[PDB]
Amino acid sequence: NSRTVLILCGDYMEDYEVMVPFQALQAFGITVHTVCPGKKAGDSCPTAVHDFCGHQTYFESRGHNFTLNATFDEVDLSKYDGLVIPGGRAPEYLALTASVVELVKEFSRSGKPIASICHGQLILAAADTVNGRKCTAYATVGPSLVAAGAKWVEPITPDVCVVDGSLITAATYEGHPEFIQLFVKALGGKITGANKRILFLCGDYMEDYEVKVPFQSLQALGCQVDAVCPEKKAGERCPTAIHDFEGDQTYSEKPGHTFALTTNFDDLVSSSYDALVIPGGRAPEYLALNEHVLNIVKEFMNSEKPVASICHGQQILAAAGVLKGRKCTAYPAVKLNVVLGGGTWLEPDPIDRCFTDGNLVTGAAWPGHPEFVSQLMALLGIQVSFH
Amino acid sequence: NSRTVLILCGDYMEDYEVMVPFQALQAFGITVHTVCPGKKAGDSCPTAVHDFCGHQTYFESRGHNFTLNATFDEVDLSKYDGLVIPGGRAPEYLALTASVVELVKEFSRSGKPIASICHGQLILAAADTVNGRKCTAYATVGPSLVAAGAKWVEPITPDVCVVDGSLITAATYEGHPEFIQLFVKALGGKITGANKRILFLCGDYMEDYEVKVPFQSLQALGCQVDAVCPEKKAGERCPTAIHDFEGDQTYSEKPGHTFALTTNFDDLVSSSYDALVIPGGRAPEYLALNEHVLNIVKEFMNSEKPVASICHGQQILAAAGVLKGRKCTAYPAVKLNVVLGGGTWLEPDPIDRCFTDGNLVTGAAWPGHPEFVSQLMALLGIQVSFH
Amino acid sequence: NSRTVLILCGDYMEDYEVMVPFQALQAFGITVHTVCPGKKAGDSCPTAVHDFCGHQTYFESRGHNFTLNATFDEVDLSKYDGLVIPGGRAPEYLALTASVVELVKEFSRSGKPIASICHGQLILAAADTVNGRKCTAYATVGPSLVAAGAKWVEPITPDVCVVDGSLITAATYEGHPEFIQLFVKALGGKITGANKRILFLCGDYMEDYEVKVPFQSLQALGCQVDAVCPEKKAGERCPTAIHDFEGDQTYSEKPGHTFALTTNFDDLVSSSYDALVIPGGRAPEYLALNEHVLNIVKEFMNSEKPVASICHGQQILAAAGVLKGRKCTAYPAVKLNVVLGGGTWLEPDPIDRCFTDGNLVTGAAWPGHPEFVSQLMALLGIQVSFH
Repeated sequence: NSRTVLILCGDYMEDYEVMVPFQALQAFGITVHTVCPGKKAGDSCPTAVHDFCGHQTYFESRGHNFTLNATFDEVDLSKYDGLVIPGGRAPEYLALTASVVELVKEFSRSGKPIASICHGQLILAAADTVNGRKCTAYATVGPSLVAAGAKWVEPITPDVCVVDGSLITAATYEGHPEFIQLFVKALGGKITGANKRILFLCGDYMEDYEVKVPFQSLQALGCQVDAVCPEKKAGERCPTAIHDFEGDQTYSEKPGHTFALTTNFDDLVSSSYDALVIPGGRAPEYLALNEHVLNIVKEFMNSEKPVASICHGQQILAAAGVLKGRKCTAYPAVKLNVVLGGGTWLEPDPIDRCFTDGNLVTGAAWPGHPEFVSQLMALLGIQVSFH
Repeated sequence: NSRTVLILCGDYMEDYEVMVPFQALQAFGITVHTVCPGKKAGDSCPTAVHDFCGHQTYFESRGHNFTLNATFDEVDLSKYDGLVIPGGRAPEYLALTASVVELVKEFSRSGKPIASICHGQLILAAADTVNGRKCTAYATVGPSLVAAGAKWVEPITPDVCVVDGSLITAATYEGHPEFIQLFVKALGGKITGANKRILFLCGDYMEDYEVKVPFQSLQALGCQVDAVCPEKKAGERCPTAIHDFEGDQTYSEKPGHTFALTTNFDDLVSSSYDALVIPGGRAPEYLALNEHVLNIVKEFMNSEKPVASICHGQQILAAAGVLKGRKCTAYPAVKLNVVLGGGTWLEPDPIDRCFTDGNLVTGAAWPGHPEFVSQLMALLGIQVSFH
Repeated sequence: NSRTVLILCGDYMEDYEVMVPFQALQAFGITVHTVCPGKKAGDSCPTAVHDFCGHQTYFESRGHNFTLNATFDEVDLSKYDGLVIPGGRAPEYLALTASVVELVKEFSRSGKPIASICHGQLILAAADTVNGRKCTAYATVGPSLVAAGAKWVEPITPDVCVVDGSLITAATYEGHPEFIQLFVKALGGKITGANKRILFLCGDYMEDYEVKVPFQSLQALGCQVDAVCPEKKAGERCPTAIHDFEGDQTYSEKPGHTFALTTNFDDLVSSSYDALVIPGGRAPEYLALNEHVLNIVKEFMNSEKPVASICHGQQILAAAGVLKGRKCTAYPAVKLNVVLGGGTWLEPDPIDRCFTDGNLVTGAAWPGHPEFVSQLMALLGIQVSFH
C-alpha cells in the first residue's frame, strides 16, 4: 500500500540479505515483489549462508529455499518505487545477464531509490551507474567499483552504509538496520515513536530467520534492541538452525548463521525494557526449563508490557504459566503446549498470520514475520507513514 | 513367533531410538511392525542423528533412511502385544495427528505395554494418558507431562528409566539397555543365560548401526559389554559412519553419532571375555593392520570362543588368518578378503541373513542384526522365553 | 594421437585420483577415455574427497560429479596403450564385478602399462595378476596384495611409487607427480626442457581442481613448483572449495581437500620462478586486495614471464592492471573484471578452451585444464614426445 518495492533475487543470494529486507519492508507497510530471471512466481531460489569461521574469507553453506512471488519479464518497472539488490553469489552471475543489467539501468535513470548490499554492487558496476557516486560494498567489490568510476568508501566495519542521493549501499548484513531505515526514508517514509528498548530471549539453535529478521527489523525502526542467553556474555555467539520443508512430513534442519548476543544475562534489568521478543526454533524447549528465563517472562506479562513470541517460542510462555486464559497461536505442533498451558488455540491459517491478544503477540512460523513485527509495532506506538 | 509389537515411526525420529528397538526385539523372537501415518509398507522415513558437541542443546544431522514394513491405515491394534514410541522430532508432529492420538488412546485403554523414549512421551501427553502415572522423558518434555497430570521423574542421568505398570519411559537412547529389557519383561519375557562378558573391537568410522545395535541389544539381554580401540582410553569417543544405499553403484557416507569406548585398550585381557564382536564400517581396514588387534582375534579363535563380525569386520579376521578353511559371509565386497584369506564364501542373500560356522557368526550388512544377534545368543546359550 | 589410455572409473572413486591423471595426460597429448561398468558415455559417477583431519583413518566427503566420456561395454581393449585405475571406495565394489576383473586380467596379459593408485590395487588382487610383482598401495591394501602373492612395499611416506616392468603403483594422490611421470615413460614418452620453477598464488577456498591438477601436472613434468598464501608458513594449509553445477543458475559449493603451502609468503623471491599460476575459486576476490600479491603479478607481467590464470584468477590480474590492452578469457561472470580492467574479452566457448595472448594464458574453468596446461607448457618450452 502506498509503496511497492522490487527485489532482485538470484540463486545463492545471501539468505539474510534477502529475507530481512523482504519481511521488514512488509512489516512497515510496503508491498514487495521478488523476481529472478528465467523464473516465474512460485519458483524457488537456493540461498547461501555466508559467515566467518576463522579463515581468510567467508565460509559458505546452504540457507533456506526462497520462493519468488513475482515473475521476471512480466514486471512493469514504472510501477515500482524502489529497488533492492541482495548480495551473496547471485550478483556475480546476474551481473552478466542482459535482462538484469537493462533493468538496473532503466531503474537507475528514473532517479528512484536503489538499495544494494554486499556483492550486490557488482550489478551496479556492470550497469555503469556508479560514476562519481559515493558508495560502499563488500571490501572485495571495491576494485570493480573504483574501476567503474565510483567514489569508493572503504568499509572499516561490517555495518557501514553510504547514501548518495537515491543510491543506498551497505557492506554486509550487519548493516541491515541502517541499510533499511535509509531506503525507507528514501521512499518518503517517516518513522514515529521508535524510541523503545526491546529484549530478545535467545538460545542455541534458535531459528536463523526468527532471530535475525525480527531483531534487525526492530533496529531499522530505530529501537535499542538487546539479546541475551543464559550463561553467556555480551560477546558470546549462538549457533542457529535453519528449519525448512523439503518434502517430508516435517521440516528439515540445517546450520544457519551464527548470532551474537549483545548483553550479559546476569546484568539484566528487565524493568528497563518496553518489550520482550522470543524467537522460535529448538532453543525455546530448553530455555523453558530455565528458572531465570521464566521469571523474566512473568515480569513482562505482569507489567502488561508487549510480549511477542513466535514458532516454538510459546513453549516458554506456556511454561511460565502466562498463557492461562489467553488466546494465541504457535507452530502447529506446539498447540500441545498452548492448550496444556491453559491457553485458547488460534488456528495458524494461513501460516503467515499472527495474532494479538492484549499484550500478547504470537506468530506460527517465520513466514509470519511481516504481521509479527507489524503487530508488535502497534502495541509499541511505532508507525511508518508515506505519501 | 510368540509376540508382536508395533513401532510408531515418523519423519526425523531419532535413528537409534527406532533401529535399536526394531532390531533388538526381532533378535529376541518378537515380530515387529513399523508404521507411519500417511505412508505404506515399503516407504521410507528420514531419521535424525541427535548428539552433543558442547552447545546448550543437542546437534542434529541426517541419519539412515528407515524403511517401514507395515501400513498405517491397515493396522489392527487387537493384534499387537505392545507399542513402542521412538523419539526425535517425529513425536512433535505426530502428536498433532488425530489418527495417531487415537491409536495411542485405544492402545492405552487395553492396558498392554507401552515403551516410550526421549520425545516420544509428548504423544502420550497429547492423548492424555499419563494422569497420575510415574514416568520420565527428555528433561525438555517434563513441563508438558506435568500439565498432563503425570508424576514427573526428572532424569538425573541420561540413562534413567521409569515403569508405572504397563508404561515404560526412558530419557535418551543411552537408556536403551534397560528400556528394552523392561519392555520385554512387560511382554512376559524371561531372559536366561545372560551371564556373559562381551568385547567389542571398535575404531574410527565404524558403521553407526553396526556398533550401537549389537552393543545395546546385548546389554539389554543383561550381558556385560566392553568396547575398546587402539590408543584410546575409557572416556574417549570414536566418530561413526552412516553407510546407506541411495541411488548410486555403492553406498554413500555421512557422519553418525559419536561412540563412547568403555575400557582402556592397553588394560585388556582376552581371558576375561566370553565372546568377541567386530563391527563393520571403515574401522576394520586399518584395525586389521594392528598387531595387538590381530593377537586378540587369534586368542578368541583358537580358544574356540564365540566370535561375531559383520560387514567389513571380516577383514580383521582374514588378516589374522583365522578364516582358514572356514565358511562365512561378509559385505559382498569383502568376498575377496574372505577368499584370499582362505575362507569359503556364503552368498549374503538376502542381505539380512547371517551364518554361524562353528564358533564363528558372520553377517553381510547392518540389516542382518536380528539374525546376527540371535545367532550370537545361541552360541552363548542366552534365551528369551514368553507366555 | 600417438597414445590412447583407458581409465577405470566407479562411484565414489577418489576425486583427485581421477581428475589429475585424466587431465594431466590429455595435456601431454594423450587421448583418454573414462569408463564405468553398467554406465555409458554421458553418465556420471559421484566422487569422494579423502584426507585426514586428526582421526585414525581418513575422513570422507563428497567431491565433484565426474562424467564419463566413453561406454564400458563397448570398449575395444585392443586399441588402448595403457590402463589407469583410480582409488577411493570404488575399487572395493569394482573388484567384485566379473566384467571388470576380466578386463584387468585381459590387459595385464598383454604386457601393456598399468598405473594403479591407493585402493585401486584391490582390483589387481582380485584378478590375481600381481604374483611376485613388486608394488605398493594404500597401507590397508597390503594384506591383500601379500595374499595375492605380491612383493609388498610398505609406503613409508604417502608419496612413494613403485615400478615393476609394466606395473606402476602409488599409495596416495600425494605421489601423483612421480606416478604420472613413470606411466608416461612406460608409454614411451620423453619429457624435455622441464627445468623451470613455477609459483602458484594460493588462498583459502580456491577451486579444489584448479590448484591440484595444474600443480601436480607441472610437477609430474619435472618442474619445481611452489605454493604460497599471504601471511602463511610453509607448513600451513588452505581449505579448498568444490564448485560444481548441479541444476541451479550458478554453481554450488562444498568443502574440498586441504592444500599445503610449500614456501613462506614473506620470504618469497619473484626473481626466481620462470612462471606464475593463479587458481580460481573464491580466493582471488580477496587476494586481489593484497598489495603484495599485486606486486608479484606486476613483476611477472613486466618481466614478460609466462602467467597462467584460470576461472576467478583473472580478478587478481585485472586488479593489478595487467590486463590493460590484453586479450583473455575467464569465468563468464568475471568478464566484468576483464572489461573493467581494460582487456579484450575472449568468449570461453567451448568452456574447456584456453587462450594464449603473448605471455598470458587464461582458462575459463577446471574443464579446460588440459589446454590450460599444454599452453603453459608451450610458453615454457616443455614438450612430451612419443613413438
